[PDB]
Amino acid sequence: VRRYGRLTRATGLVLEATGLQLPLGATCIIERQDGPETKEVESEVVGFNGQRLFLMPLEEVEGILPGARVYARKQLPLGPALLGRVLDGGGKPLDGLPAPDTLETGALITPPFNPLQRTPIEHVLDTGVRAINALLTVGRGQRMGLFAGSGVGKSVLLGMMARYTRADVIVVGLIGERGREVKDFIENILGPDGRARSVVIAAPADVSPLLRMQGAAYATRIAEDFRDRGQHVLLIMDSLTRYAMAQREIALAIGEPPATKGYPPSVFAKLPALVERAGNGIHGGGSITAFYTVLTEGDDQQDPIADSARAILDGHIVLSRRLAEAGHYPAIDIEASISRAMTALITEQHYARVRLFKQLLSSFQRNRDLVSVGAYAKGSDPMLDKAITLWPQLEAFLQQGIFERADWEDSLQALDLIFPTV
Repeated sequence: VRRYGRLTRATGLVLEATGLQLPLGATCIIERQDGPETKEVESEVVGFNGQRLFLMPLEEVEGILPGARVYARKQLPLGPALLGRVLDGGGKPLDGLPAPDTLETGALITPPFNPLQRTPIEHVLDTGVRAINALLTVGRGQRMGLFAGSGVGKSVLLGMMARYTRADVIVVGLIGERGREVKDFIENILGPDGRARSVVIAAPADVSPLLRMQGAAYATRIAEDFRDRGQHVLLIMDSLTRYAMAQREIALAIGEPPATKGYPPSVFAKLPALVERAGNGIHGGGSITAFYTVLTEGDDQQDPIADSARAILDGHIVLSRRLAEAGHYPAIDIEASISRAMTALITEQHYARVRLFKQLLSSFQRNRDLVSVGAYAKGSDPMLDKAITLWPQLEAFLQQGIFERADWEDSLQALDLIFPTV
């Protein structure tokens, strides 16, 4: 037995149901009769505003009859059974295998650690990426952003980290990415070794904005669960840009007006609340380190999503167009990226070499527009002499092949040889 309600109006995307009341954000089911049988169509309460129950379908609604019945009916699969699997925001398998054999589930919500109980970032996370490990050290429990436009190697970089980072588990949220790129990322970027050590939640661009939202919430809840079992997790969220776009579509459909770049206020309450769930746990246990991607429109630090992102993350790695078109991969712009936790994580012997790397790096690039003429009479500005001389070595220190693993030790060992006397 249940407490029904019924679908009164269906004049647009948002439906209206009467004789039922559920809290904002809740899975309401609308019945449609396929001849004699009965099938269920999922919807989500997007507003119980004193007027009626507003429903937004996660599915196709063709079939539903006027005054169709509606009722409530959330839990989701959680645990080791998720490893090597590819599910959607709801947990439905997307890889062909049968739903994970649970025996343990959980609400996608669940309260967060007080920003007090979290253990402070004190350990380095081996990203397996030399440039990051050496010049932008990432701590365990750090929240990083990856800023890149299309076509610069963002996906391939996420693939290197998903394959080499020294974590217990990797959970990848592919929110709003195009279907063929999702498929390509799972099959060609991650491979069989990357898949086996991770959990991939896919909610592609062509899917319901609600499913994309829920998809981001689900990958995060899974990382939280692994964290609660004492596991050190690497959370890859691709992309905050799409998570925000999803929220914009949902907010505009329910009347919320835009506040900034056409984005409603609620979008800026959703970003912080999402990344906030990542970060160290009460240590003795596990942690969550994460990378949140942000799409750059030909380089723009005016874009609100990007601006907002830079403000709540513990640093960020910028991928450069010019380094990409020039064959420089990973296309990491070291001058434009930073890691807040680095100096606290690395010895001064190491950090000294880092500052020096940045120095010789800058002096050679701006000056790279004046020496390709003959105007540079080498012998002056020793900084530049020790710049181009070591250049070929540093460009090759930065550059890393897709299947080359740059260990932490390997990275330092490599930096200690290009720079000083250990």
